[PDB]
Amino acid sequence: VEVCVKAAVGAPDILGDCPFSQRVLLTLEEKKITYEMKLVDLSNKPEWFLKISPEGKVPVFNSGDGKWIADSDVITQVIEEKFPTPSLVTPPEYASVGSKIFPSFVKFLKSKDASDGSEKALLDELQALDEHLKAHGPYISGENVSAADLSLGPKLFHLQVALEHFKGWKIPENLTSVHAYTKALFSRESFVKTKPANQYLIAGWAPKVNA
Repeated sequence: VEVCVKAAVGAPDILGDCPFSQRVLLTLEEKKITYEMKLVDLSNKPEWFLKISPEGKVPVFNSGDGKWIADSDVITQVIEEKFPTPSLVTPPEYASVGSKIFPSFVKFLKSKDASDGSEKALLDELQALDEHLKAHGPYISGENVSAADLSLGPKLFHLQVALEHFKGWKIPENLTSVHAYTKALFSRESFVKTKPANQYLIAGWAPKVNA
């Protein structure tokens, strides 16, 4: 088992901040699968990587056969089929939970005009996630962590770190179910082992925020 993930911006021999690559890693960590992690510097991609990912995209996964798979959605489904135990299956009904939070965070983060509706749109998506988590918590599905949490968790981590750093913005205390969820998700062994260091997540966003 092998996976190519994004290396840290300015530190090519260190794990980077790709939220989709972290979703793959969280899945491998929760399922206790032995895997080789291959770090890819996206600013200076090597030859071995360009051969297996010609579009130059990460994550890219290998199950055992030399067949490299792209798209973290296909990758996590491939892992679930080949390694069904322990279960990470999220019921299809809760698949879309918190999906609009990440692009709304990115839109608000990149915003330089406070008079636009980017702060409100993001608050609405977070209010809707708190509603789901109050009715179906602590996680997206039951009391147990599932696939959808490993997709959303990293996206929420970027939201937390980047919005605190660049705008001094935090998720309101009003959303208790969201806070309980991030506190539980981020403190999990798998998350502690695969999260980028604050420094590297900021170095990842900095040129995008300033552009």
